[PDB]
Amino acid sequence: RHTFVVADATLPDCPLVYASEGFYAMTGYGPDEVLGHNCRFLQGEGTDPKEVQKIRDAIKKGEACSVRLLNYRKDGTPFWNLLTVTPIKTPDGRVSKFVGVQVDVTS
Ligand SMILES: *[C@@]12=NC3=[C]C([C])=C([C])[C]=C3N([C][C]([O])[C]([O])[C]([O])[C]OP([O])([O])=O)C1=NC(=O)[N]C2=O
Repeated sequence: RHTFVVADATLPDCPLVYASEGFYAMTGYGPDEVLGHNCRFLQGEGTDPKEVQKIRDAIKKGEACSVRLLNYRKDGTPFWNLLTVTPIKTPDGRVSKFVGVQVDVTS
């Protein structure tokens, strides 16, 4: 199982512009509270700041990244998210969108 989202790299904070049907179902949020916002709303006090830093750098460098984060649902309950980010580039070498595949690997 996996979910899928899209971020807009032309905007400075990479706001999500499209989320799959499982993303809203897995996390507990709805489009009205997801679109236009950075994905970071899923994090909490248990999220490893070293792992978050890896995604922050790969987004600035415009390269791919894969991390294991402790994300939280809308009801505060935790789940473990195997996140993979991939830069989508235009022909001129510039990054237009970031794409994310989230897998709930809490087992
Ligand atoms: C999040 N998924 C997700 C999907 C995409 C396509 C991108 C680009 C990022 C994420 N994040 C990370 C978040 O947007 C942000 O980049 C990081 O928090 C690091 O930057 P900051 O400014 O916060 O230091 C995802 N983060 C999650 O926790 N869960 C995901 O599903």
